[PDB]
Amino acid sequence: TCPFYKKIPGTGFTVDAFQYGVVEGCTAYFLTHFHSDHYAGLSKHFTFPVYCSEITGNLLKNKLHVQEQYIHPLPLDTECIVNGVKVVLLDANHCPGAVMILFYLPNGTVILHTGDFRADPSMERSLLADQKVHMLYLDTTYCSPEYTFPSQQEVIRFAINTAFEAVTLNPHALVVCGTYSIGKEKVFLAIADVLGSKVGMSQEKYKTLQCLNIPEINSLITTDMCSSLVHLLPMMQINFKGLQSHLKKCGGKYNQILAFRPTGWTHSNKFTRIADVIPQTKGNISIYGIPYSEHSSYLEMKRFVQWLKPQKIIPTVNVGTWKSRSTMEKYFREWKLEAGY
Ligand code: NI
Repeated sequence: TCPFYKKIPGTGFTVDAFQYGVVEGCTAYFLTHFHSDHYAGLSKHFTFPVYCSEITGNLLKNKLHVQEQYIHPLPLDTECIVNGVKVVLLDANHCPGAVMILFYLPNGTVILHTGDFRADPSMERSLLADQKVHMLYLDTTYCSPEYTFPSQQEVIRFAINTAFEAVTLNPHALVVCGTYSIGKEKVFLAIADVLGSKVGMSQEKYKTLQCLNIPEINSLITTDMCSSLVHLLPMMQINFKGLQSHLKKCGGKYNQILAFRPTGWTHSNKFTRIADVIPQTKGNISIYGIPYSEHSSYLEMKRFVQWLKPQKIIPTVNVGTWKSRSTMEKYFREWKLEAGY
């Protein structure tokens, strides 16, 4: 049974609600992005209308084989009428194809559903600037002040400088980057660009990347591992055992691996500056954990919400415990008292 925070009142609509069977009253199923916790339940046998971005719709058709007649892609930043209700899709600054949804209810209520997002000041000049929002369905993944991390630009600068240093010292080092979903593609694309290489990967991952509308992608990626000195591997193989095994397969081309694990936040963030980050090393293998986030930090979240001044907030993440829910409600009331709405 579908929970309340996935239903849009006054409509036939749900958001990211594919794992509950046929939801009573639902005439259109929105999907904010192509991450498994959100698409859970979609397959080629789905027969209701799915509304989403063009990029999400490429992935539904090619990766999950959803039939074309049930895929309804909408352009961003454009007023669209769906089943008699005005909606707008906005870039969420999450993974490729990720959106926020603005719903203009027939009674005059305006609702914003952020999906998963990384709040940015640039959102304060989208179509959000123009009008008031009564209800906010908020990605609260890192809704606590201990959650700090650097800008994505600082993290990419660290990774580029680390990779270029290592490979210039040893032209025989291979760079490996972990992945387990879409998102965070800048990590491996920025490193391959500094090294003058294409990124090498499995056929399954190449196919996924080919759905993302990234400009000049055929110039940047390949399935020919032998021609590439930046390889992608599943995240589960980014450990000393899995990397050793991989280096065996490379036919004595390389004698060292430098590997990156983009994580979200980790508690080493509460002590260490990005500049000061060091790897774990075993012999000729080094592994860096880098804090590349596609979700708001606490401070970014707070800034966005204080600017928007919603009347009510409904969290969509960390909702399963009373301690989580009570923590989040306390921060929402602080933010409202400090800003005066
Ligand atoms: Ni996500």
